[PDB]
Amino acid sequence: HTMKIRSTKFSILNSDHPRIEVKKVFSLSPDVQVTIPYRRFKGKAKVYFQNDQIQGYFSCTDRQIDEIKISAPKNAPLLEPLLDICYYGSFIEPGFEQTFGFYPAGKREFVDSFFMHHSKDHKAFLIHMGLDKDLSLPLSPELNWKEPALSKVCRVTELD
Repeated sequence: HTMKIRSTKFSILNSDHPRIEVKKVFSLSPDVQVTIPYRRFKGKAKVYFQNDQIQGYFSCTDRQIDEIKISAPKNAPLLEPLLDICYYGSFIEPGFEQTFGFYPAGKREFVDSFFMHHSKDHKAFLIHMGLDKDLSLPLSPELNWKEPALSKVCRVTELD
């Protein structure tokens, strides 16, 4: 049932369809290509996640996150599990349909690149969700839980 990405555990609570594999082909030249498959959702899904003392669920439609609900310690840095969620759904680029600015050799490399790149700069997550003027929302743009800021990550709230 359960899957793991790095230290984050995932359990699908419900979903329209089983997860699908996309076999993405990158062309290096007319007669040389690299195929790097990735998994994603077709239609709707609601998925539980857990990483040590952080947990919650997200809802998505295809490759768009619709909401995330979280329980975590005050001031917890949520970058790591949030990138694990992003990987699990193929929610942000680069790393799925887009390369990191050079041709990838295969999946192992492409996964390592994803976590290096987006850990150094996670702006793709902020762009995916959007930023909100509603300062009552819990997630700061640096992805720290309940940190004050002049904007907050859209559609990320505390668990009921």
